[PDB]
Amino acid sequence: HKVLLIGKMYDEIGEKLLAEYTNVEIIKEPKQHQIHEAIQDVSGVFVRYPTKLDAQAIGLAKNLKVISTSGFGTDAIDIAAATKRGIVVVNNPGLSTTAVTEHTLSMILALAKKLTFLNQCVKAGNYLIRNQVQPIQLEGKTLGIVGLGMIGSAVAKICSTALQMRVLAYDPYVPSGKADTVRATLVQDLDYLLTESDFVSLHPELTDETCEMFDLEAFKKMKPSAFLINTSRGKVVRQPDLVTAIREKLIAGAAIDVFEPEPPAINNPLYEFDNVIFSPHLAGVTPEAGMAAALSAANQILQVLQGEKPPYIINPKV
Amino acid sequence: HKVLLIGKMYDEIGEKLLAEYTNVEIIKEPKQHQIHEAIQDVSGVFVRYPTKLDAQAIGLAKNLKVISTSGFGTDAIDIAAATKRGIVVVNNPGLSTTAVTEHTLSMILALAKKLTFLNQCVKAGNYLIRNQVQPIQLEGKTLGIVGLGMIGSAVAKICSTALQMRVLAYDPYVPSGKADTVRATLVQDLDYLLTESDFVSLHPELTDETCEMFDLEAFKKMKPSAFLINTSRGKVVRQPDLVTAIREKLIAGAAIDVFEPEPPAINNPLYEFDNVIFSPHLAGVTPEAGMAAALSAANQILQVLQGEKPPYIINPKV
Ligand SMILES: NC(=O)c1ccc[n+]([C@@H]2O[C@H](COP(=O)([O-])OP(=O)(O)OC[C@H]3O[C@@H](n4cnc5c(N)ncnc54)[C@H](O)[C@@H]3O)[C@@H](O)[C@H]2O)c1
Ligand SMILES: NC(=O)c1ccc[n+]([C@@H]2O[C@H](COP(=O)([O-])OP(=O)(O)OC[C@H]3O[C@@H](n4cnc5c(N)ncnc54)[C@H](O)[C@@H]3O)[C@@H](O)[C@H]2O)c1
Repeated sequence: HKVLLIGKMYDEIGEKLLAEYTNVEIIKEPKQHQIHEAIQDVSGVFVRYPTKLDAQAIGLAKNLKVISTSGFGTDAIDIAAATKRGIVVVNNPGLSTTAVTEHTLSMILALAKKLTFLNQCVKAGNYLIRNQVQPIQLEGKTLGIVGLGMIGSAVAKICSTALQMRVLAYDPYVPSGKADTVRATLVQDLDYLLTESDFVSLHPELTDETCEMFDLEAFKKMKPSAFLINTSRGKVVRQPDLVTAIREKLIAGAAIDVFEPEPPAINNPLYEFDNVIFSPHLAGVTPEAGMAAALSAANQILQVLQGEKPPYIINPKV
Repeated sequence: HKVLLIGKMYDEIGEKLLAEYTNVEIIKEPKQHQIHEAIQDVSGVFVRYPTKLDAQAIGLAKNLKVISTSGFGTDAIDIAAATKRGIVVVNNPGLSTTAVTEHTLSMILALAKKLTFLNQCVKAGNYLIRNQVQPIQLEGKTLGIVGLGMIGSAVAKICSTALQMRVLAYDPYVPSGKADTVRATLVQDLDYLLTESDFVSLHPELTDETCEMFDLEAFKKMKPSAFLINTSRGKVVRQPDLVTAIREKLIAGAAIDVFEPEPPAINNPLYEFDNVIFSPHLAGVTPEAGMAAALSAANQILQVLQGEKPPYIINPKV
């Protein structure tokens, strides 16, 4: 039994847990030829987001029986080619709730306190910028949350109680008591959340309903002084509409951690604007969260290699 | 009765409150000659931090009876020259507690989530930096707070309960129950706080005891992975020792909002380091906080012009 690690895990504990039971090779940022040679006899595959497992590589893997992503996203795996051969594709979701909550708070406060802008002014000797701009006090301001899931609830709870913000939440599949629990108000009309909020943070599941649900019409309804925070999925925002919204000052700025596509091109049009700050899809990649997903990825590989049904099968039809 | 506004107030409501009762002139970023001409017959003076009121300008003001700073700092007023002439110098402290608390949280999270560093990597097309660095999960980490005053307590309360951090506090003039109230542990040995903390935030009163109390010896005791946050006063940190500490990687980085001296020179040696982020003394200058200090400054000017003792006299001997 051999296992191939396409990319390091977010923590080396999952790799030692696999080395104790199988023969493991690790390849960091490989070319396609390195994948083709190292996957022939391999029995389990781990894929580090967002590198891609294609139908050719899956076709060359003769003994392959289980594939594990590093986290929730499977948009880089050819699941169809893997189902045809009956290969188990496994996920690792929901191990980074606390990491993304902290990251959303960091970016909300960064936009409000004008962190990156004020930093360059002082480094460039423009201390006198404190006569033209001012930071935003969060207390009393309205935070609008799309998606009152695990992460959206946690962000709502902190901003309402610790930051004394007014929290509105939009989620068609949630009882209003869930909003009441975290001291938020559930709002059905998304226009109301858009027109009321000084800060809009996205935490919904990526579905056909939420795919590109934040487009130019939504940005137009938002306050020109409002900010957008996106730590969910890149496909929730129609990227060109976010460019127009920023360029035409339809919103005051944004902070995004997820992209479409991933990885983003080096010439992304959003990089130009200073009121838009980025992080390379790391809101859920803290050491504590990376250690959980790495262990979870190691278990599910071993469980399939031993004929046990792992908890997060993407294609249960095999 | 005329009043001179050396610099705009942090909000124009205090200026209208003075315009209703006196003749007001406002000068923005003046030369010394503009001050000399506009202060001769003036009866009240407002000074916007950190511009300086010198003994010459005070000497030329014949009808001057009250001086008000914009906030707490009076290190830019020649209080001695004003006391000689019996002029009331007035302060405006403690109106920005919530503003600085939010600002400290923003900077703590910014250092932990590596905000500014990860932002330039993505803008420079280095999305793959997520393979070399990782953000820090605050949960379980130790926050060390120097000065359990109004702001230090508020920061401690949020980081302990909302962020699930371990909070240690150093303050010789505070009962341990005050730390227990905000779910922190009061620590007498400052070495213990230095050696234990992953994040050190400064909120003490600037005294002879706290003047330059954070020097090279203190940085050496700190963890090389720890971060420094300074929203108190610039004189609490011995600036050259912070340069050596950063350059020699004695600490992982810093986030400072206050300087010594203020304003800082355009060629400050700290501007060079990327793990050091700045804001131009704005932690207490939110609109809500700026509106309070502006009203407070307007009242104390009018109260002296009407023979009423204002609450924040710097030189009560007049
Ligand atoms: N940036 C990262 O590294 C990272 C890490 C983990 C998760 N995420 C993403 O964060 C997002 C939120 O995470 P989660 O664990 O809390 O998801 P979740 O499953 O706990 O809940 C998401 C919520 O979305 C809601 N929702 C569904 N459709 C909606 C719609 N049309 N409008 C409004 N709300 C809708 C659902 O009711 C659900 O409550 C997910 O998209 C997840 O992929 C990102
Ligand atoms: N950046 C800004 O714009 C801004 C705005 C307001 C206040 N501040 C500064 O923030 C700092 C804290 O504000 P505050 O209102 O909470 O002050 P505070 O008066 O409420 O309390 C400060 C604490 O310092 C403690 N202290 C005194 N000596 C100490 C020592 N040797 N060691 C440890 N602790 C000691 C005191 O016991 C007191 O509890 C002050 O220096 C203030 O000037 C900055």
